[PDB]
Amino acid sequence: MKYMITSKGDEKSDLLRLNMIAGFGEYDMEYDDVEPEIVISIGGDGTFLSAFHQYEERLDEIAFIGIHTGHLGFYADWRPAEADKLVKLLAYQKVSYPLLKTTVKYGKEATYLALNESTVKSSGGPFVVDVVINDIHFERFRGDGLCMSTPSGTTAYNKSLGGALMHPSIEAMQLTEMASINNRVYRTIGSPLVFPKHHVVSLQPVNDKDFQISVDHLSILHRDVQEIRYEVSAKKIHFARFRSFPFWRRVHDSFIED
Amino acid sequence: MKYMITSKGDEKSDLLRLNMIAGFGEYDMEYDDVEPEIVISIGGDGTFLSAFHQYEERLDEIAFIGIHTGHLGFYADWRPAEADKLVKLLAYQKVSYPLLKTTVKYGKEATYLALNESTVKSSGGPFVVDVVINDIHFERFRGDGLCMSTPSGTTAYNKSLGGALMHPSIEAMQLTEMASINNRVYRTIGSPLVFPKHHVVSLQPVNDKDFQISVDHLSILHRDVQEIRYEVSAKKIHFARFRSFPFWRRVHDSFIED
Amino acid sequence: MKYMITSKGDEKSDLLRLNMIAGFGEYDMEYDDVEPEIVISIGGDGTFLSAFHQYEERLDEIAFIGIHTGHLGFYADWRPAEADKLVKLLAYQKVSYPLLKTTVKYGKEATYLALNESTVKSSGGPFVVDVVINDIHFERFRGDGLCMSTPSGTTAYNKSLGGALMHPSIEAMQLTEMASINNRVYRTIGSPLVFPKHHVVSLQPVNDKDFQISVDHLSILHRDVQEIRYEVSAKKIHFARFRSFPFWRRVHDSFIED
Amino acid sequence: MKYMITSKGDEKSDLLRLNMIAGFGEYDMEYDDVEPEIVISIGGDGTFLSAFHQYEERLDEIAFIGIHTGHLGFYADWRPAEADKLVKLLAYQKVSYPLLKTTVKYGKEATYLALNESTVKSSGGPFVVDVVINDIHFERFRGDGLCMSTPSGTTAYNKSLGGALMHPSIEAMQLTEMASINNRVYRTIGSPLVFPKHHVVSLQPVNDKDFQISVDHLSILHRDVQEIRYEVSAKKIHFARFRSFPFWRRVHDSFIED
Ligand SMILES: C#CCOC[C@H]1O[C@@H](n2cnc3c(N)ncnc32)[C@H](O)[C@@H]1O
Ligand SMILES: C#CCOC[C@H]1O[C@@H](n2cnc3c(N)ncnc32)[C@H](O)[C@@H]1O
Ligand SMILES: C#CCOC[C@H]1O[C@@H](n2cnc3c(N)ncnc32)[C@H](O)[C@@H]1O
Ligand SMILES: C#CCOC[C@H]1O[C@@H](n2cnc3c(N)ncnc32)[C@H](O)[C@@H]1O
Ligand SMILES: C#CCOC[C@H]1O[C@@H](n2cnc3c(N)ncnc32)[C@H](O)[C@@H]1O
Ligand SMILES: C#CCOC[C@H]1O[C@@H](n2cnc3c(N)ncnc32)[C@H](O)[C@@H]1O
Ligand SMILES: C#CCOC[C@H]1O[C@@H](n2cnc3c(N)ncnc32)[C@H](O)[C@@H]1O
Ligand SMILES: C#CCOC[C@H]1O[C@@H](n2cnc3c(N)ncnc32)[C@H](O)[C@@H]1O
Repeated sequence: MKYMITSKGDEKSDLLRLNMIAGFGEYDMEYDDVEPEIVISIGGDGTFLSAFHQYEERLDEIAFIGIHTGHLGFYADWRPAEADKLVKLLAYQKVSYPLLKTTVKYGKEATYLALNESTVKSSGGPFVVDVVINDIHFERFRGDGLCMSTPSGTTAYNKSLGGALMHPSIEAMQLTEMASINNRVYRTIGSPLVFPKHHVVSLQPVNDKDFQISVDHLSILHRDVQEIRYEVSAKKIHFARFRSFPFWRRVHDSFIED
Repeated sequence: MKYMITSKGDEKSDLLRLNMIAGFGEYDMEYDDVEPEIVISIGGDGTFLSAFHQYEERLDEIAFIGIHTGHLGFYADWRPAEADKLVKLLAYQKVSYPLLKTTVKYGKEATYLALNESTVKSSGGPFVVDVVINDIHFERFRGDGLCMSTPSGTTAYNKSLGGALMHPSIEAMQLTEMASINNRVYRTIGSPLVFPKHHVVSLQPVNDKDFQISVDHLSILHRDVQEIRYEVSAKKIHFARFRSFPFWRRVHDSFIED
Repeated sequence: MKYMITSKGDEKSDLLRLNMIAGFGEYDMEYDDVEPEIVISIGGDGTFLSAFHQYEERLDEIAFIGIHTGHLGFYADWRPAEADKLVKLLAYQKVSYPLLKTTVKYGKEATYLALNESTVKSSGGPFVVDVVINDIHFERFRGDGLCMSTPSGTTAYNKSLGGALMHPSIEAMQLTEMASINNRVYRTIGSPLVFPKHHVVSLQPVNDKDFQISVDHLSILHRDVQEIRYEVSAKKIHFARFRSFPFWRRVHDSFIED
Repeated sequence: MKYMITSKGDEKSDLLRLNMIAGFGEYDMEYDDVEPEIVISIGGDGTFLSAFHQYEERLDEIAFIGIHTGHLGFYADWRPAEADKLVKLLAYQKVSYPLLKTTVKYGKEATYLALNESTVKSSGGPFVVDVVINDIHFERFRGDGLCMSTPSGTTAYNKSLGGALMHPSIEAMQLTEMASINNRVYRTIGSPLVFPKHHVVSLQPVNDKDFQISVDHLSILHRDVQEIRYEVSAKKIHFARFRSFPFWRRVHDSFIED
């Protein structure tokens, strides 16, 4: 089976990568980083996020596995000490999580896939956008910005913004406010909003049309924007699971105690 | 078709009820408040909640309609001025929202259905419970209490507790904290948690076993509790809709401006 | 010097109390629990709160010291192992913290002093009060209740309600909301409010006049209430300090890590 | 008496300015925008903030007045229709509000005065700083940034970040978090913190030393920062008041209803 390994690039992770490669060498396994069917990420969640984006064009052909040699490592299912057990075991059931499609339109159009979230802020200056849900104008948002999160993303930036944590079996996206202004004149919903598949949330500029748009902690300035459009993707990320590690246990281990 | 009308019981609502009855009298419609197939509620959300509980044993045989003569009236789809249009029109498509099943166990067992939410607080004294998700211990909660909300309930008590607003097509329940203690010694997740169908959240007492349990703003003291169990119900509430009034528009009208 | 010791009443605390008494026996110190000048509390913050209320009529004659044999123990300045050092040292500078005066009026009048906070909730049923600041109507509050905190109280219930932590050298009181309803019809400030000395906050009933009123975790049902009035007290609690233990370090130790 | 008028620069504000000048022409009043003793700002809060910074070197010689022709206008005490009454009346008691001193140090040093707040964010990349209160390390902050607010600033950016509203007679500054990360590994206080005069809060970089620093909505990139230091200023802003318009009424009018 074709596979590749990414590494955080520190000494621990590179050696672990070389060892697993040596170990895969004792089985019918081909190292191919062009068309892998298995992608192993060794490092933190940042490393895992990079792996996902490195291969976001072949998501339906790939199953991902994360090994943690980072700090928090929330998409990690394995400690390094378990690495040889993993090479053997891999020589399994697939689990799918929902993703977020962002469409950015100008005056052509670009689309992006997120595993955690997509956010919008201004290119400096006040941020003001009209929020339109399924063609119906919902609110005019004034403030720092907005965050649209996938279910697995809900434990990340979304969480820090007061969003709910959402089991990844729920096909949804969640919109949270960053520092909205609310007074006599200006009004937002305040609460996070959870949208199902097939709902489209569109942000439309009011004055300024330059925005800093992020997808999974890669941030780009987009100029001359006419619309930013959010929807649950039809595409999913697939994980190879070799044992039960339930989402809520993963949440417990990362936030309550481990 | 068999139908009945509940009323908030003020002058406006009683007269409106009598008028619709007179109007139904001109069609093939039988007033039956034992086995209605249509239940019309005239009043606020409190009136609607009472109607739902009056008939919670025949939910699959009934389609509800709310007319607002109350204050906020969030489950209302009609203004009173539109009442004659409604009797005629009713002489339609059905829409279903998810419900919450609460199981309370002692040392037998009682179950309750909620349209908005179920909450737990102590019978006076400190509230401390162990929160167990799918048999796995998740956290020990210290504080004022906990709230488990349906999707349509998310705009109610849940909202005031910092919960996310959740489109009612999502089959889920949402758990929010009321004033949790968080220090060096005590730790909760903080964030709201959204659970899918088939997940079971169980609250288990630590010391005290007396709790004040609410279902939709009816509150009862339960003694000698061993467990409180939450799960998305298999049962649904059915609304008769005669026109499009999308959930997010309903949210916009109630919170942003109407 | 006249002194007394209260104890949490577990074995650890009673023995520690007996030992300090024996130790004070070797100095010019008289045990007097009617007119102590020093009040030593051995236990948690609950024990300390009880000590304060036991002697709230002689606050200007007393200096308090807390020893922690409890759990969190936030008003504690000493670990038990340091107890003999304390008896000797005590054989010192005084530090004063602000207090909250609550006035409850009927149809006579009762006043209460709080070290942590005073809260108001309804006697069951919806809670609705008009909030009047310095005779000017500020808001109509709908929700679970309200909390008025002293500076030292800000790390307690206030904190769980989203209040700010306030250095106790600031002569102020802080009002926080418990689960306020906010929609098209109903509106509260949302934010905590910090009031200086000489500002009076008055809660006035709208319909129901029965309230559950708490002062430092002692809760009483008050009937036929016309007004609840809050103001920074002219009275202060005095601590004996034998070493520097700054408030922010105390906050750090209790919430960040110790 | 020497005076000057700033204007938002729209037609309404310029004409109003010219009219007041004409009106001052009928009294013993000299227009001097180098050494005014009275500074009238005609526009919104942005206009008022600019006026304050235009003259921040002569704050003890000046009394400010705001006229609102803007949108919200929170530092405004007058509607335009009242302008002639103001010129006459001005032909009064002074009110002082506290200010925030920010010190930025490199490897020399710059100081800034704020009327609303000072914030710190990173120059792109993760923001991580050590927060040191009075030389004692309090927390390591990971997240979007931090906001230090004056009392009058508490109704502004601070409010949107969950800060408490603070009566401006309280000599204090308030620190609020922007989107802090909190998990198994990383921990912040969460709550806003209110500091008295003479307390020093120092932010110290961990890795990156480039920060975007704002003072009252003027934002500058500072490079090679060793420390950012916050303290209640010894300087105050003075308002000329011609009538009672209490802070809490000002809050009520701006947030609850006017
Ligand atoms: C800014 C910054 C870095 O902080 C990001 C933190 O969130 C973590 N993280 C990334 N993705 C997720 C995620 N999906 N859930 C929870 N935590 C996450 C990441 O490991 C790191 O601890
Ligand atoms: C680095 C790293 C891990 O991935 C970056 C993740 O950091 C998360 N993040 C970024 N900024 C913040 C933030 N301020 N608080 C919490 N999480 C954050 C966000 O989810 C992003 O995908
Ligand atoms: C306590 C109390 C009364 O306040 C309840 C408020 O919430 C409203 N309410 C009830 N159910 C819902 C609901 N499901 N969504 C939004 N608002 C709701 C009710 O109409 C009233 O305005
Ligand atoms: C009366 C009425 C309408 O229904 C009562 C609803 O009030 C809501 N509720 C009760 N207490 C609060 C509260 N404190 N804040 C907001 N909503 C509340 C809750 O959802 C309950 O079902
Ligand atoms: C309900 C309940 C018991 O929880 C109260 C918690 O708050 C603690 N506590 C009491 N007073 C304060 C206080 N003033 N500051 C911080 N924590 C406090 C008390 O020790 C306990 O940990
Ligand atoms: C027991 C004990 C210590 O003192 C009780 C303190 O508990 C605090 N408290 C009560 N309920 C809560 C609560 N739900 N969350 C946090 N603190 C709370 C409150 O400050 C009260 O004075
Ligand atoms: C970003 C941006 C513009 O929004 C700033 C909003 O806050 C208002 N504002 C400025 N200063 C204050 C202030 N000190 N208090 C309340 N509101 C304020 C300003 O008028 C405007 O409505
Ligand atoms: C423009 C203008 C009025 O002054 C700018 C003020 O906007 C406030 N501000 C900036 N960003 C936000 C924001 N996101 N939310 C609320 N207030 C904000 C902040 O207090 C700043 O001083």
